[PDB]
Formats: sequence, structure tokens, C-alpha cells
Amino acid sequence: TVIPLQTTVQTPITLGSANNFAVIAGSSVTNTGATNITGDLGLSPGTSIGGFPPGILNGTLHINDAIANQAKLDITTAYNDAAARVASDMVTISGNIGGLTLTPGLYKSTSSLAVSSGDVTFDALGDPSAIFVIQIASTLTTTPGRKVLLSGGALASNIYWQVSSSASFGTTTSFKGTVIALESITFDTGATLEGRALARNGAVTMEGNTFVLPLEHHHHHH
Repeated sequence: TVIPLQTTVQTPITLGSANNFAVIAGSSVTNTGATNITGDLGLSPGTSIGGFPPGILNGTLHINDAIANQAKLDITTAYNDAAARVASDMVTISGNIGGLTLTPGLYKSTSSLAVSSGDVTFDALGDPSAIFVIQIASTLTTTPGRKVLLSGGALASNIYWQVSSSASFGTTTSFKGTVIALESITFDTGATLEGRALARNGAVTMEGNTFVLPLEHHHHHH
């Protein structure tokens, strides 16, 4: 599996009022154990968030309020933007991408995308402003202990995963980037995210996780 180097420069995907959220769900949120979120937590139009405590939110909880409701509209916009992007030099990838390095640009998976063996590296080739957009027609999953790694100055603020169904991250996965799923997102015990978990219509399920926003999350150039 050989990944070519794209020339088309992807623009950032505007997240609007979702930018200061670490986690957003649509139908419900369920947590088990000592999860910690540093960032805001949103739910709309659903009402039920379970498991805080023992989960801890270092941030503001927004349920069916002005900010959460706008954030749902804005994640729909972002999802549709991500899904509609096309470029003559975009790259098709699918299945297990463990062991691969992805350079900047646009990627499309017509089936499920996974990190099943080894780690996936995003390599910005010395340009921190680089953007990486991955379109996924099905699910996004990881086995236990998988990692999203950054090289060449790549930034978690600049990586986007558009997921047309649901995502599931195995125990102790260290994931990065903004995950925008149509349906649900699940993190198993001890998994972590530097990024955002933004579920449009389904649920976010957590167990003993650590969530933080991207380093310098309000910037894409550095």
C-alpha cells in the first residue's frame, strides 16, 4: 500500500459553535468510571447524560440550550462539508491503515476504516498548517492500544474523520483529531482523545477515558 503525495491543499473544516466542545452527542451520553473531559460537553436533542459522577467534566455541560442547539447545526454543516469534498488527486484508502503514514490532503474510504495492527501516522512534512480530511463510508474502529501519531509538525487541530455510521475505539487507544459521526461514537476503557468526538444523531459512550482538545485548538497555522 503506497500513498502518493497530494498537491491540492485542503482548507480547514469550519466547526462553528462546536469548536470549544470536546464531546457532543445527539441521543444520549453514557459514561462508566473516572472519565475526565477537559472541554465542553453537549447533548441535543436528547436529554440523558449518565455517569457524571464518577465521570468528571472540567468544562461546561450544554443540554438542549442555545449553544448545544447551534453546535448540532454546525456539526451537520461540518459533516456535510467534509463529506462533499472532492479533488482530482484525492487518495482512496480502506480497511486497516495501521503502519501507514498519511501526508496532507483528502482521503476516501468506501468501506470500513480501521487501525487494527500498528499505528497510523499523520505527517505534515514540515508544514504545521497542513490539513488532513478522511471520508469514511462505513465505520471507523481501532483495536486495543492503537495510536494516531503526529510527525513532521502535524497538528490534531488539523485532522478530521468524517464517519458515515459509527466509530468504536478499543481499550487504551490514543486517538487524535475531530471525529464527526452520523450515528454513535464509543470509547472503551482507558482510551484517550486529543481532538473531539462529535456524534450527530446517536450516542457517545465512554468508559474511563481522557478527552482533551487539540493543542492550541483555536489555531490551524501553528
